[PDB]
Amino acid sequence: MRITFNDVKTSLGITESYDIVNAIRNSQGDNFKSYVPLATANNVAEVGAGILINQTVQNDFITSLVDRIGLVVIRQVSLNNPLKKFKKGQIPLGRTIEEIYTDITKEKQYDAEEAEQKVFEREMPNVKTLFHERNRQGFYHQTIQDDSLKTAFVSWGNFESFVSSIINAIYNSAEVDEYEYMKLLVDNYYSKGLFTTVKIDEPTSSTGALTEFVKKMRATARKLTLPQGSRDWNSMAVRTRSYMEDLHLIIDADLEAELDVDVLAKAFNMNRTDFLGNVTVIDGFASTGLEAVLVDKDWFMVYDNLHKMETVRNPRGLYWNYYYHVWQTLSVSRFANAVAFVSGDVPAVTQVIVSPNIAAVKQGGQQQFTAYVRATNAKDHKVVWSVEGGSTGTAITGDGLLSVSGNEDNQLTVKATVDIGTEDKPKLVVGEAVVSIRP
Amino acid sequence: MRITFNDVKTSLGITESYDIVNAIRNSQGDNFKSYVPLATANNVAEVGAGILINQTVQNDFITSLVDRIGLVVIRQVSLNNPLKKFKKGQIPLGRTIEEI
Amino acid sequence: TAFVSWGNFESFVSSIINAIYNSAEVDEYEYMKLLVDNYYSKGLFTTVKI
Amino acid sequence: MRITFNDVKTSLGITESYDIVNAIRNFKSYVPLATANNVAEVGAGILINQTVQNDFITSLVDRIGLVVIRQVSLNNPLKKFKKGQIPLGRTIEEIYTDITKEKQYDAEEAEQKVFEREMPNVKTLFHERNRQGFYHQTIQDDSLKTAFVSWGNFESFVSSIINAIYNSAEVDEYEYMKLLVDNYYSKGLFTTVKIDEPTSSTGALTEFVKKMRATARKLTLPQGSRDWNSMAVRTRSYMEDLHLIIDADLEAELDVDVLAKAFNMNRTDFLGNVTVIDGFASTGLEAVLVDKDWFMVYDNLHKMETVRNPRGLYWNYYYHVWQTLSVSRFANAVAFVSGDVPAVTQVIVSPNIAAVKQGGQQQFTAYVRATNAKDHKVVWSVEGGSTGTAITGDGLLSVSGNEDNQLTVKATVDIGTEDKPKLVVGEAVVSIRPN
Amino acid sequence: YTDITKEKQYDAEEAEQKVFEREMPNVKTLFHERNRQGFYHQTIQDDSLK
Repeated sequence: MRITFNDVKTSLGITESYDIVNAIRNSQGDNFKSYVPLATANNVAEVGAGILINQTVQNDFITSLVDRIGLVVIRQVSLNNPLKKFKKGQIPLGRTIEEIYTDITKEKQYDAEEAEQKVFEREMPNVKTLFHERNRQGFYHQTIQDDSLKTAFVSWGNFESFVSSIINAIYNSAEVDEYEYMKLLVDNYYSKGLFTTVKIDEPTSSTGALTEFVKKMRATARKLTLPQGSRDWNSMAVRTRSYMEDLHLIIDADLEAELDVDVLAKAFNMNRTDFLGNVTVIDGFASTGLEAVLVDKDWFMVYDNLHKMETVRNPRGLYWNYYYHVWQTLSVSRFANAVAFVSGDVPAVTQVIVSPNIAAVKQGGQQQFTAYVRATNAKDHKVVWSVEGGSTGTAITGDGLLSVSGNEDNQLTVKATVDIGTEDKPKLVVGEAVVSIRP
Repeated sequence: MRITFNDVKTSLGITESYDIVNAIRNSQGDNFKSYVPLATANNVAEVGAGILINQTVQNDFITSLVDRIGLVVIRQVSLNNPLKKFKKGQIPLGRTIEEI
Repeated sequence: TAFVSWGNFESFVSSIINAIYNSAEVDEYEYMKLLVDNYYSKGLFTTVKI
Repeated sequence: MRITFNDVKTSLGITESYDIVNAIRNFKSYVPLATANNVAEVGAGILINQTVQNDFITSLVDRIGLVVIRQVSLNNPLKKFKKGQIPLGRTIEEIYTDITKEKQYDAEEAEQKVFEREMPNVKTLFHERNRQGFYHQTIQDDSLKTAFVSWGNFESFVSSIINAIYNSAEVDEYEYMKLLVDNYYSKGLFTTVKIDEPTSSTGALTEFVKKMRATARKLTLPQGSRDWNSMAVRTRSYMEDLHLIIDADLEAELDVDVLAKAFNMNRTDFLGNVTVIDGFASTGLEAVLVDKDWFMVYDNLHKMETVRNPRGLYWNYYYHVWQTLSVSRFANAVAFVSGDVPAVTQVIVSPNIAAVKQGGQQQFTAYVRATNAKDHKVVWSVEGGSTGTAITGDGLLSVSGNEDNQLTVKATVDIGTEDKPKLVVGEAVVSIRPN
Repeated sequence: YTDITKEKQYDAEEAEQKVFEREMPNVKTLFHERNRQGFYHQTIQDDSLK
């Protein structure tokens, strides 16, 4: 803090377009003739945008005196994140979160004669497990020199207001960072190819395309909220069900404005041609083809583990250091429905899911695996099964039944692949599942 | 009898589209510029989707179950059928119904 | 021994029971749909062309 | 060394959990006072905010660590050499009265002198050695948040934060004792006995045991020996007060018995009088046999002080221990070396410091610590510098008048040859006063 | 497990430069485990209960 700034013009970062002063002066029947009768239109023109640096100016009457500052104003701002309503509870102690899902079973036929030797036969349930771990640890650092900051203020109220604004800046930064972190999750999920993809033409090309997108969204929501459920909209391929009141559609402002200008302001019975679930508007996604994302309330699995503030004082320098530490867990659940609604170029098959992903079997035994292909078209894609564990005597039938030999003891990997490319241009989509064996 | 899972990566249930980490890395004023101020984004993107299984201290009978469980959530769903209004009552005794 | 609380164990057992009941519901829905499909397959419906 | 909750529970007048910290302390209206099975509530109350967290952790570590470590470091096996705080006005000076015979009863001789004094108390100065250091350790916030899950986690945390410091300190005590013994031997105030590599063969072992037994029985003579100790003082000591510091390999080679039979103890009371170290690392020293009161230690202070890093989310607690170690000059101490030590170890002048007038005389006697059975001659010199002040061959020095410089009586014994790059010199200081 | 080390000499001149320093890692390791589970079982007759 040293006041040495001499000969600074009030034109630092300004690149004028047409020099309003000359435009007004050389006006003969132009649009600027309105400003001709103004007595002082040059000082206003040259000062009305504000000046970044001020200099001491003497008084008009007595040049010994200096003009002084009459008013000082301090601006305040408060920023929030509209996704905060998606946050889950709090986990003070712990690092990981465990998620368990149980699936439906199969029906057998009643046979009393065969029931007299299979009373104690057992049939294990179908259970799937998912894990999440804490993945964000950060802090914000600020310093305040209260004693050295007293020469710039005349009123204790203004001094306190400035200090309060400095403190609030940390919270604003934390809110912005939290919003960015939460919005990165959808882009990461789309980049991993775990969304269920619905192909649309374009939300902006034509009103017909926009209304086709609306129709597709309504059909998808109706299919999602069915009492019997469906294993077609979750990455784990489990028979699950969703409720209409828990469905959230995230779109952007351009799409919202185009929709309510084109299809809502010109349609009678507007309730039959609009969105169904809860509607959220953000500032667009980072993905190329993403237009609108339809998710379940339980899709978000974000938790906060630490939120604390610590202050230290320097006696030699007379200043306070403030540290704001934030620790969080950011992840999403694969047991909930999630639709992407892509409008660009989409491959024929997005992923292949093998229903048993981890399984432990004995030295000699058979295990059945099922595969689901997420195709974006109505075409049927065949699935090729293989196992590569490096052991001789184990083999997988084309139906996905793997029989393991007891001669060797090592981990096995099971692959179900499809070919979505053309001849001489093999494009492969592979779904992997690992098998352990007990000796 | 001992069972364990090793030499397994958390990408078997992943079909990479555009490698969001690399996209963030090679960004020049694009739509991905909003994530630059984030100090720790790679760690978040690593386990953004969720890990099916990891390599830590784990139990034996059930799959994985890291020792530091911290919090366990179990979710239940109820499935119903929409045609149940068309069902009639019960026949405790007898086999055949005659309609005249 | 898998869980450290009785609530988790009872929730797991209740989840298994709920899975059984959901399987029964799905099966009866599929059977009632199979009734209609079989009736159509036997040609006993009155057909209208669209 | 394997400290668990039992040691702290018996050191403090408590049973299981306690609310001493929050009772002493605002702090009270943050944490519940219940000592019941509830641990989540007290954990939340402690961790509600950083001020309460810091206050609780600081009070806990400081007070509890100081009290527990002070009460558990005084029960170590080497506690009989451990005294309390240093006494006020110790004057760092040793005074001892030499034993002598009894004067025969005689009225005729007594009537001439009744105000006569008896003897100077051969004062000397303590041999001191100061020690001061710190250990310090760090504790994270993670393994304080994850310590209120159950009441046993809290006690495990306390044991963990005490055990490291206690182990390091008790390990370092032995090293300091070994260094003090090495320094004393290097100064050479020990009286030496020559042995021949007791681990070289089996006959050397029994010869060494016999030498130890003979030396101990000579030390514990009821009448007095005067042959031992850093100066001829003619003291005696009990057999139950002798302590043996022996090398680890020699101790392993020797058996538990017969070594105890050399004394009057029987194993159970003998293992408390033997200290084992991993090598003396001083020439050919094997085992040192000293009196109980030969070595003492006074604890100047013990302190615990903590600081917190808000940028790193952790604490550092430093434990400072300062104490002084003293060895007496009037106690019995035998070196028991095996090497090529000289025939004569040290020559000691009995009168030591003296104060004489300008026309007086003084008698000095010299004691030579010889490791062999031969005899050696001692020569006397006056040093100083004056006229008429001289010492005869028998140690009688007469001072002539009109003298002011302080003189030093010097006794020299030589065990050399035609070339003599070796002299054993003992010095006495005589101060002259004007009559 | 925490290791045992010799103390640092007391010196304010060197102490004034580092007061927030840690000491050492605590050489953590994982336990060597082996679990067992079995049964013995026996029978009892009604005769040697009567």
